[PDB]
Amino acid sequence: GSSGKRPFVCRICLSAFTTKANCARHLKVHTDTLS
Ligand SMILES: [Zn+2]
Repeated sequence: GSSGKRPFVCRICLSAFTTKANCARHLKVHTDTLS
């Protein structure tokens, strides 16, 4: 596979995302602005 699976929980918080790509864009919140 590659992605598209549930154990993609955020490294900083604990938000789980379907794809790594979602987690990547999410990451910015933990310094830029929380959203
Ligand atoms: Zn997070």
